[PDB]
Amino acid sequence: KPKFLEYKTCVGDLTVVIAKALDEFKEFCIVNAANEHMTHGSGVAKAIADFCGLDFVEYCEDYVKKHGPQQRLVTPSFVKGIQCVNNVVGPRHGDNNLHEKLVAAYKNVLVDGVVNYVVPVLSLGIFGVDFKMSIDAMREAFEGCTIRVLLFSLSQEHIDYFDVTC
Repeated sequence: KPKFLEYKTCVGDLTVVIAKALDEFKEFCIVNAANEHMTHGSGVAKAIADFCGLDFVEYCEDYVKKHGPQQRLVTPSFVKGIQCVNNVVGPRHGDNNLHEKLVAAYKNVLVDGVVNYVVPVLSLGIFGVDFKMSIDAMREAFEGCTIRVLLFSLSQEHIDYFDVTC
């Protein structure tokens, strides 16, 4: 574990992010910005499902079959060095108290025993959410945690905002 919370950033395709995490963390959890049926049909979820492959997709599929929709689901990754995938569902369309719900979503990123995380900016498609709200909520959620977090995005704007709020 690190002595204090440590952040890294990466602006790039998931392949770049994962190469960086493999090199710099060695082992880590990847966070997926999931939906409650864990179907991975667009956005970063599609990228993660593409990267991790059919055993990952089928694990998610089978779990939701047995247990119904989920708001958080930690699965095998089927990729060397990726300790697990933590599939986190943020707030819903029409939800109130978005900052609160975003904070909860980022707190749901933590996985027992895991120290290193690769984390996307959650919930940008949700009515009422913007990346500044989301990154602020992330910082609130992780404050005091002795973990390493690689924040990633395709958008430099996002990481710039992270950088200025350090």
